[PDB]
Amino acid sequence: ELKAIAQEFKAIAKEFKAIAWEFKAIAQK
Amino acid sequence: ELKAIAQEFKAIAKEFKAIAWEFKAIAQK
Amino acid sequence: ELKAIAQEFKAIAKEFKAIAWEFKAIAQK
Amino acid sequence: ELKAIAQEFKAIAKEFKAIAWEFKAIAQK
Amino acid sequence: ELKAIAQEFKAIAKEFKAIAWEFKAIAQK
Amino acid sequence: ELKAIAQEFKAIAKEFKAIAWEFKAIAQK
Repeated sequence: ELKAIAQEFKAIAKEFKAIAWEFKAIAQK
Repeated sequence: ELKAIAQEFKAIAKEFKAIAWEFKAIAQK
Repeated sequence: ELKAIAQEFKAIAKEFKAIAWEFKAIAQK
Repeated sequence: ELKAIAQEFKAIAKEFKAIAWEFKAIAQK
Repeated sequence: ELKAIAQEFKAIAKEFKAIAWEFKAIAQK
Repeated sequence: ELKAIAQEFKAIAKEFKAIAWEFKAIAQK
C-alpha cells in the first residue's frame, strides 16, 4: 500500500526532526 | 540525549523495514 | 562537525516530509 | 525496478538498525 | 563505535543513491 | 509526483553522504 508507505515516511520525517533537534543540542552543548 | 537519538534511530529502522515490506508487496504484484 | 550533522539531519527531515506528501498524493489517486 | 527499490530499502532498514544499536551502546556507556 | 556509524551512513547514502536512480527511471518511464 | 520523489531521494542521498563524512571525521579523532 502506497498509503502505508506515505504514512511511514511521515513518521520517518518526524523521527529525523527529533534526531536533528537532539544533535543540535549536543553540538550547542 | 544520546538515548533519545538511539531510540529515534530504532524507530526509523522499524519504519524502513515496513517500507521495504510494502514496496516488495507492490513489486510482487 | 556536530553542528553540521545537526543541520544535515534537519534538511533530511524536511526532505522526507516532502517525500511523504508526494507519496500521499499518489496514494489518494 | 520496484524489486530493486524494495531490496534497497531492506538494506537501509538493516543499516539503521545497526546505527540504532551503536548509538544505544554509546549512550549506555 | 562512531567508526561503525560512519560506515553505516556511507552504505545508507549508497542505497538512497540507487533508490533515487530507480525512481528516476520509473518517473521517466 | 514520481519525478519530485526521485529528486528528493537524490538530495537525501547526498546529505547522508555528507553526514557519513562528518561522522568519519569525528570517528578518527
